[PDB]
Amino acid sequence: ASVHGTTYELLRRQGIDTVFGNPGSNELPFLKDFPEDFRYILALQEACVVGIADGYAQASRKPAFINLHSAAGTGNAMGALSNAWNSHSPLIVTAGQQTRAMIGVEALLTNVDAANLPRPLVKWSYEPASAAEVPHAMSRAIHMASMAPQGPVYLSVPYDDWDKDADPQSHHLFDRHVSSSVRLNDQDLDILVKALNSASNPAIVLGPDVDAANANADCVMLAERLKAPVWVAPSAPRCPFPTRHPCFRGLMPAGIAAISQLLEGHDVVLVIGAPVFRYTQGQYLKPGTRLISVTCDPLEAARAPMGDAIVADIGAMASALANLVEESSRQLPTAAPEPAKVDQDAGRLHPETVFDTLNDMAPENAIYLNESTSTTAQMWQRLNMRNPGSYYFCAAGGLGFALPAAIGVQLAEPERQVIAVIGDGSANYSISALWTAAQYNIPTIFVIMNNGTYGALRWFAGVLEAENVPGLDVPGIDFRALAKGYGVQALKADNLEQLKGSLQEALSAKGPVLIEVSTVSP
Amino acid sequence: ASVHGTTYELLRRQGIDTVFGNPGSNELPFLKDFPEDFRYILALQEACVVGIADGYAQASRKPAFINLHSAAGTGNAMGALSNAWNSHSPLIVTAGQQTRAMIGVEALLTNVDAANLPRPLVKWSYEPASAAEVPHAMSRAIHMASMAPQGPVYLSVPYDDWDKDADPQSHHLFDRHVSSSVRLNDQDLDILVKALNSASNPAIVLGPDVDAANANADCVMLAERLKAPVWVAPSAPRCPFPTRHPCFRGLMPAGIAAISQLLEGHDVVLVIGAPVFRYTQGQYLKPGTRLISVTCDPLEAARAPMGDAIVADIGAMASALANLVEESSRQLPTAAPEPAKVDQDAGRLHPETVFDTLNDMAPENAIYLNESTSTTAQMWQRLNMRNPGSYYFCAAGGLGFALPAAIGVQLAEPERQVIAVIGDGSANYSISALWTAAQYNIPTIFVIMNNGTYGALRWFAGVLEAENVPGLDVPGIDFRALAKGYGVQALKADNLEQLKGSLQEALSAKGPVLIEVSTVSP
Amino acid sequence: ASVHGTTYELLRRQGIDTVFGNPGSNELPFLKDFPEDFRYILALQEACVVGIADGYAQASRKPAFINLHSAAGTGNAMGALSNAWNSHSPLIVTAGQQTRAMIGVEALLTNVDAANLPRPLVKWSYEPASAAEVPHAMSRAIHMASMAPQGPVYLSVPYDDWDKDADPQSHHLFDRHVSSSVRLNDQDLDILVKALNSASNPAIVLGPDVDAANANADCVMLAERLKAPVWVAPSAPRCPFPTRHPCFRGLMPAGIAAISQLLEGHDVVLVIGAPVFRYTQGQYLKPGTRLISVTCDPLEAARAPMGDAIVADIGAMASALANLVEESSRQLPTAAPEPAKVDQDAGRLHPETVFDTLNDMAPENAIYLNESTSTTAQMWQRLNMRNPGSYYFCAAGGLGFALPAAIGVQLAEPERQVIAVIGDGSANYSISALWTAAQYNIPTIFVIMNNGTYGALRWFAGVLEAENVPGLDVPGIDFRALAKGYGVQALKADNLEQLKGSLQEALSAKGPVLIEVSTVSP
Ligand SMILES: Cc1ncc(Cn2c(C)c(CCOP(=O)(O)OP(=O)(O)O)sc2=O)c(N)n1
Ligand SMILES: Cc1ncc(Cn2c(C)c(CCOP(=O)(O)OP(=O)(O)O)sc2=O)c(N)n1
Ligand SMILES: Cc1ncc(Cn2c(C)c(CCOP(=O)(O)OP(=O)(O)O)sc2=O)c(N)n1
Ligand SMILES: [Ca+2]
Ligand SMILES: [Ca+2]
Ligand SMILES: [Ca+2]
Repeated sequence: ASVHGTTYELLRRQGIDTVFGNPGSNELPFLKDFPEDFRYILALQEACVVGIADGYAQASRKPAFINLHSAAGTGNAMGALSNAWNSHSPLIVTAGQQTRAMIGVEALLTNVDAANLPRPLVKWSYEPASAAEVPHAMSRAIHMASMAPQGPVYLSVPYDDWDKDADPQSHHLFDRHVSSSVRLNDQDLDILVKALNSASNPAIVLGPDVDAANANADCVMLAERLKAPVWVAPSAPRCPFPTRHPCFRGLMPAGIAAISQLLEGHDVVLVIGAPVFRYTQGQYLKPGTRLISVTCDPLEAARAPMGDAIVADIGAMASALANLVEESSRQLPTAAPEPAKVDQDAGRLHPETVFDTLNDMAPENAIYLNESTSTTAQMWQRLNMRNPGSYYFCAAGGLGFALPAAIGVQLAEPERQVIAVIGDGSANYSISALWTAAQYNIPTIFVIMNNGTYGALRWFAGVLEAENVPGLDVPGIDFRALAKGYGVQALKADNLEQLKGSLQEALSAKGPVLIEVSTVSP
Repeated sequence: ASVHGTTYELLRRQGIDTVFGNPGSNELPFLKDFPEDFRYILALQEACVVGIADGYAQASRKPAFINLHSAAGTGNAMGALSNAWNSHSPLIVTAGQQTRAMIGVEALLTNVDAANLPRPLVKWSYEPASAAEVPHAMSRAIHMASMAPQGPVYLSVPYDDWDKDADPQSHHLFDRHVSSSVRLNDQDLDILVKALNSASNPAIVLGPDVDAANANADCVMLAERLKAPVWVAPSAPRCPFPTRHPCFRGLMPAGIAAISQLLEGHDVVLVIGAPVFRYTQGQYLKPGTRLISVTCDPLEAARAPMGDAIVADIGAMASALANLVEESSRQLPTAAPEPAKVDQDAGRLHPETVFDTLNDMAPENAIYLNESTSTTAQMWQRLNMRNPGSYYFCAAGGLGFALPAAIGVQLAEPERQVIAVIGDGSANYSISALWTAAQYNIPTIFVIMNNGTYGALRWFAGVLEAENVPGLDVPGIDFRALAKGYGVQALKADNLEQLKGSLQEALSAKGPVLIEVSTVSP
Repeated sequence: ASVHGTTYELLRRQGIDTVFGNPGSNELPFLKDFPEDFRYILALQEACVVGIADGYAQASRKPAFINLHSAAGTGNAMGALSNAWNSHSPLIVTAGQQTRAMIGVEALLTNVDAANLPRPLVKWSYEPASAAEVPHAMSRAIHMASMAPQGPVYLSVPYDDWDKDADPQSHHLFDRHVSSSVRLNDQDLDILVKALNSASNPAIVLGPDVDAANANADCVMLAERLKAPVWVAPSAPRCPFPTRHPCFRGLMPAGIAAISQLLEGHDVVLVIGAPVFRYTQGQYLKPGTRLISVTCDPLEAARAPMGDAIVADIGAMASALANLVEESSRQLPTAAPEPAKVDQDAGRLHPETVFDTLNDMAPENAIYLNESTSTTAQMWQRLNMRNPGSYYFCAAGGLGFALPAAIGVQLAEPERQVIAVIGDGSANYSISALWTAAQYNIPTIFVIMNNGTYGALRWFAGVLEAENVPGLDVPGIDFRALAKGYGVQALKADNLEQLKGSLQEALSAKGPVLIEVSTVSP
C-alpha cells in the first residue's frame, strides 16, 4: 500500500470522512485519487477553512480534518487556531510541505521550520522524518487532537511522501482506541460529594467543556438535586445549560470584583468545564466562599488563582456527580423573570428588538452564533436556548469565527436551523466564507447587525475616557452586495416590519440567506 | 508582604522545604533571608544539582525545587532535564534573571529568551510579566510539575522582583489542592475488567510510572489474581515489581521483533505505566495478541504503534484493577530459576560476580542505581529487589544521572542503604556530585565498575562491525583520587577477596564511600 | 559516494580536520571509518567537549567541529553554548539522532524536537528531512557558523543517514567560499573619518571582536594616529589591545553611571567590536559625548541604548580606519603607571601577588584564561599582555569555560604557554576536562586560586547587605587529588616561596600541570 492509501484508511477507520481545505501544489499528491467515500469542503481563505471545520467539530463533538497549503496557508489560519485553542476544538490541521529534496535549498513553497509556525496555538506540531512515518504521525495527530483536553494539532507533510510505500505494520494503527473518559477515584469523589451535600448555599458555574461533553443534561440534574443556582462562566464560547431553567442565573460578569461579589454568600462554588476565570477589564473570592473546579485541562487547573481543582473528563465527572449527590430538601430556585421589552419605533432596530424577534420566530431547536460584540449581554438574556449545542462565540475573542463556524455547525446539524448574529465590523474578517454556504447549499442564516461602527471598541474607549482613537468606524459597506457577490440570497431590514418579513422569508428559504439589519448607533 | 515572603510561604504550604541549587548573583535576592525551616543543598555543577533533586523527587514521590543561575546554569542542567522528561520527574526548576531594567540592553548574566531555553524538555516554561505575578507563576509551576503526567517545569525570575510588594490576594494560592487521581469510568472499566477475566493467557508489562505511583503492591495482587507473567518494559528507569516474585519474568528485550515474539501466544497484554515501547536498535505484535495500555501520559498513548490506550492515573487504575478482577483458577506462574554463578578467578572481577556479591551482602531494603551500561541485563537478573523504589536508571539514557541521583535518593530515604553501580566512563559526567555527599554526610555507596573503556559502545560498534571508531577508551583515571579530592572515603577492589572486604567496610561506614572495582575488559 | 564520505570531504575541503566529541550509539555510523587525516579529541563531559572546541576556535580564529550524543549530550553542553553565543564563537555542533524509522515511536536515545533544544543559543539549528540532504545541511552549518557575526550552530543527523548514497551534485558544496569581509561604503566612511579627524578629545573602546578579527595591530595604529586613550569594553571575553601601550587605559567599569562618567569630556567615543555595553549591577552618556559603534552583530547595533552604529566586519573596518585617519598633532597619551606591589607575608597569597609573580615568570607570549571571579580587576592591571589572543574569560559569565577552553587554546597555540587562572569554585564545573589535557599531553598550566569560597558571590551579597544567603562556601576540595585522579601532575603553593618554586617547575614541565594556590579569604 502507498502512504496515501494507508493514510486515508487510517482516517476512515478513525471516523474521519470530510476534509476542509484550500488546495495548493504541495497538497496535490494527497488530494489526488480522492476517495469516493470522502467529502471535500472548499473555502476561499484559510481562516474560513478552519472556522468552518471548527464549527463542524464543536457541533459534531468529533475531530475535524483540515488541509492547508504550506506556510502562507497555515499562517492565514493562525487567528482561527487561536479561537480553537481556547475552545478545546479537536482540529487535525495538515499542511503540505515541499518535496524533501527541495526543502534544504528553500525552493518556493517551502514551509521553513514548519512545526514552529503554528506554536504556541497547538497541542502538538510535527513534521515526519520520512515518508513511511506519515501514517504513524497522522495517528499521533488524530489522538492528540481527540484526547482531553481536546485541541488543535499540526502535521506538515512533504509533497513526495504520499506516493511512497507504506509500512505494512501501519495496519496496527487503524483501530486504535484511546480513552480519556476518566473521573476522580471513588474515595476522593465520595469526599467531594459529601462536601456538596453539606453545602448550605451552593452555587454552580458551568463552562464550554460541559456543552462539548454533552454533559448539559447531567448538569441540570445536578443543579436540581443540589437546588443550586447556575451561572455560565464569563467570556462564554458555548451554552452549557437551558437558559429558561428555574436554576439558570445567566452569564457572569467578566470582572474579578464582580464575580467575587456574585459568589459572596455561597459557601461552596462548584465550577465545571470552565477556566477559573476568563476575566476581562478586587478580591478573587470573599471570605466564606470555597471554590472547587472540575476541568479537563491541566493548564486551567494550574493557573486558577484560587480554589481546589480536579483534572478529569467533564462528561464522566458530571454524570458521576449528578447521580451520587443527595436530593436537597432546600427549595428549588425560581426562574429568572423574562427580560423587559425595549421601546422600539418604526426606525432603526435596537438589538434588544432583534433578539426578541429571533426568539419569537426561530425554531425551538435553533442554534445561534454570536459575533455582535456590543450586544452579547442582551443576546444571552433574550434567547431561550433549551437544548445543548445552541450557542457559539469566538473562544479567544478572535473575530472572523462566527460566519464560517455557522456554516460548519449547519453542516454538522442539518436538521437544526443555524442563525449567526454578526456585527458589521466582524462580518468582514471572514466574509469569503459566504461562498462555501452558497456552493454546498448549506442553509445558514446570517443576521448582520449594521450600526456602522466597531461598537464594543467605542464603548470601551468611552469607559476609559480615551479620546482621539482612530479606526473605530466602518461606514460604507453593502452586505447585500457582498452576499450577492458570493451567491447568497440577501435581504435588508431597516425596521421591525422589514425584520419580521425578512426572517419569515429566511426561515422558509431553501438555501443560505443573509439579512442586513440597520441597528441603532452607539 | 514581599514577593520573597509570599513565595516561600507558598512553597512551604505546598509541601516544599528544600532547595537544590548552585547560586549566582541573579538569585541572591531570592536566597537571602533564607527561611530557617528551609534547607539548601549545594552542588558544584548544575547537572549535579538537578540530578540530586531528581533522585530526591523520584524516591520521595513529591516535587523537588531547584534554583539555578541564569542561562549558563540552566544550560548546564539541560542534559539532566532530558532524563527528567522521560522519567516524569516532578522538578520545579527556577533560574534567576537580570533585573528588569537590564534585560533589554542585555547586560551580563541576562537570560535571553529564557523560557525557550529549556524547551522542549519541560511541561511548562515561563517568565512572569511583573513582580507581583511571581507567586501566581510559582503556583502554576508547582501544579504543572505535580499533575499527571508529572514532569519538569521552568520559571525564570528577574533579580529585582523578590523585594517588591506581593498582592495580598496571593494568599488564595497557598492551600490550593489539585488532583489528577482519576481512573476510567465505571462502564468502560467494567468492560476492561471483563476482557482481563476472559483472557486465556494474559501477560502484564509494567513501566516506571507504577513505581512512581507506588502501585507495585497493587500490581502484584493483579498479577496473582490473573495468574499472569509480568515483565518490565524495556529501557527501564525504575523497578515496578518484586524481582523474585513467582510471576516475575524480568526485563524485556528492547527490540521490536524481540518483544513481539516474547508476547506471542498471549491473547491479552496489559501494559501499565510504560511507553509502548521504549525500543532500541519486525512486527509490533503477532496475530492473536491484543494490547491494552494504561498510561498517565497522553503523549505515550498517542505514539504507541499498536493497541488500545487509557490515559489515567496509574495508582488509581492499578488499585481499581487489582480489586475488581476475578481470581483466575489458572495455576500461578512458577518463579524463574536463580541465575548461574559465573566462573571467577582471583583476578579482575566479572560484573556477574559483583552483582552476586552485592546481592549477598546488601540489606534486603537496599536501593540500587545503575549507570554501568554494558552490565544492565546481568544486574536485573542478579539483584533481588523485593521493595518498591529499589532501582533507578537514567530514563533518557543520559549519563551523569546515577551519581548525583544516588545522593538525592539517599537523602530521601535515610533508612535505606543506597548503592550506585556506575561504570568508569559514566562516573565522570557528574563526578563533582561526590562533594555534596561528603559535605552533607549523605552515606551513599558508589561502586565504580572500572574496565577502562566505554564498554557498551564497543559492543554496539562490534555488532555493527563498525571499524576505526575513535574515542571509545577512557584509560588513566584514578577514582580513589577523585573521591579523595571531594572528601569521600575511597577503597579499591582488584579481586573478589578485596571486593568483599571493601563492601563489608562500606556497609559499616558512617559516611559516603566510593569503591573502585577492577572489572574484566570487553 | 556515501553521505559519510561526502560529508568528511566537505569538512576537509572547508578546512576542518578535527572533531571534538563525546561519543554515543547515534554517532557511531558517523565516527566509524574515521578518516586518517582527521583527529578526534575526546572529553569526558559535553560541557568540556564544547569548552575545549570553543578555546580552539577562538584561538585559531576558525570554526571548530563538535560531535555530541542526542539530547542528553546536547543538553549537557548548553551552558557552554551560552558562552559561545556571547563570544561569537564559530562552533559547528552536530548531534546524532535515532534512525529515522525509530523517531516517531520515540525509541530510547531519540532527540525529540531536536532543533528547538539548543535555541535560543544558536544562529541556526536544523535536522535534515532526508539522508541525501545531510551534506547540504552541513554546508549550511559551516557557513552559518563562519559568517559575521560568527556563532554556534546545531545540526541533528539521524543514525541511518550516513551509509546512504549521497547526491553527486553535492560536489558543488566542497569549494564554496563565502565572504562577509565588508566595510562601510566610501562616501559614509569618509564622513566617519572626518568626524574622527575633527574630534578634540576622542576616546576608543574595544571589544572581543577586535581580538577575534586580529584587528589588534590596526587598532593600535588607529589609537596612535588619533592620539586617543583606549579602554576595553566591560565584561571582556578577550584582550583587544596591548595592556602596556601608552594609550591603554584598562578595563572599563561595568556600571552605566561609571561608564558615562569615564567617557565624560570626550566629544567622540569610537567603540569597535563590542556590545554597547555589557553592563552589570544613571545616564548612558553625559552631554557633549557622541558615540559611534562599529559592530559585526546587528543584534548589538539594535539594542545599544545610545549612539550611531555601523554593522560591518571588524577586521575590514579597523584596517580601513587605521589607514584613512590623519595623524593628530595632539600629544600621544602617556602610559599608565605600574600597579602597586601589595604587602605580602609568608602566609596565604594575595591574588595581587599571584598575578605579579605570573607576570614576572611567564613568557612574554603567554596566553592567560580567567575564571577567578573576584580577582578580575587585579588580573587586568597586573599582567602585561603585549600580543593578540592573550586573554579569555567566559563571555556569558558561565563558569566551567576556562578549564576546558585553556586546553583548546593550548592545542591551537602549541608554541605559546597557556596559563589558566581559575578559582576553587569555578574549577569544579568542568573538572573532568583535566583528563583530556593528560591524555593528549596538552601542556596547559592550571593555577587554582583556592580561598574556600565563592568569593565574588560573598562580595556581591556584601554590597547588597544581603544576610543569611546559603551555599556560598566550598570547603573540603583537594585539587591535587583531583588532578592526580585525571593524570595531571600536581603541585601546591601555600606561600610565595612555594608559588615561585611551583611555577618554575610548571614552566619547565613537559605535560599539563595543576598548581593549587592557597589564597587569602574574603
Ligand atoms: C481578529 C480580531 N481583530 C480585531 C479585534 C478587536 N475587536 C473589534 C474590532 C471589535 C468590534 C467588532 O465590531 P462589530 O461591528 O462586529 O460589533 P459591535 O458594533 O457590536 O461591537 S470587538 C473586538 O475585540 C478582534 N477581537 N479580533
Ligand atoms: C551524556 C551522555 N553522553 C554520551 C553517551 C553515550 N554513551 C556512552 C559514552 C556509553 C559508555 C558508558 O561507559 P561506562 O564505562 O559507564 O559503562 P560500560 O563500560 O559498562 O559501557 S553508554 C552510552 O550511551 C550518553 N548516553 N550520555
Ligand atoms: C555555570 C554558573 N553557575 C553559577 C554561577 C554563579 N557564580 C559563582 C558561583 C561565582 C563564584 C566563583 O567562585 P570562584 O571560587 O571560582 O572565584 P572567586 O572566589 O574569585 O569568586 S561567580 C558567579 O557568577 C555562574 N556564573 N556560572
Ligand atoms: Ca458594529
Ligand atoms: Ca566501562
Ligand atoms: Ca574562591
